[PDB]
Amino acid sequence: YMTNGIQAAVVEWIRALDLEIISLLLSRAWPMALLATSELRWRPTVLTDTDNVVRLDRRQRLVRWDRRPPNEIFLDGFVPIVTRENPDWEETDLYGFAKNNHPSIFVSTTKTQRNKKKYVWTPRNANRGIVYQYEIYAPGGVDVNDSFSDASPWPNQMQVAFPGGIQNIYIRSARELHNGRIQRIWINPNFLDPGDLEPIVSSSRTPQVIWRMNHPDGGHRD
Ligand SMILES: NC(=O)c1ccc[n+]([C@@H]2O[C@H](COP(=O)([O-])OP(=O)(O)OC[C@H]3O[C@@H](n4cnc5c(N)ncnc54)[C@H](O)[C@@H]3O)[C@@H](O)[C@H]2O)c1
Repeated sequence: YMTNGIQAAVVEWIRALDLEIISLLLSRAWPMALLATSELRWRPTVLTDTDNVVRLDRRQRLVRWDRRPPNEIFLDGFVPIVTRENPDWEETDLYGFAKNNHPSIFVSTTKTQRNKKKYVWTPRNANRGIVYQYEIYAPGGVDVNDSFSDASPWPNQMQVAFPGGIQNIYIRSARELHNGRIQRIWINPNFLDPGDLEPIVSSSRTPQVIWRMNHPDGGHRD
């Protein structure tokens, strides 16, 4: 099948490499028992979504929970923790990323479960402090559950991994939560719109704000 692969990556050395080389780095540490049953499943250009409707990869609504504010995220995109050119095998492994998540080349996201009224996997401390729920509409990425199947360590997370990061042009919006209570919905003006996307999930009470570089209210964190 055809896949955009690492089109969303912000790290330059991952962006330059061939998909077979990046695929090797993700799968090289997999045990023989895992290799027998599992395959490295990149999200295809046309995929079956969580509500069993066939959509393009860029129309699958992904989400990333993060405590960093819009002034970081809409400026730089999502940069992974490990960006160096010669990482360890633990830092490039998809299975260890899925199982443990120690500092790695991947940026984790979760799929919108559209069969359950746009539910997403929520971390336990989402309602503590200042937290942002970033809305992502990106190409490529590695589907974790499709890859490992029954051997997927935490399938409730519904992970789509992005080795080398996610560019800021694929992030549409961000819901600013203060102790699990919505304050604002940030709008990314540099979002490359693929068309046919549903409206941003918002009440009449919640004020929507268009972001710019060094926004006055756009750098709130713990
Ligand atoms: N982020 C999500 O919404 C999401 C989605 C699905 C699964 N998970 C799982 O939940 C757990 C938590 O993941 P996570 O996303 O918080 O882990 P992470 O490695 O992305 O980051 C851990 C901490 O580092 C910060 N951080 C990340 N990249 C940074 C950078 N470049 N510079 C500075 N700080 C940076 C994050 O804000 C966070 O506080 C993992 O097991 C992950 O697999 C998370």
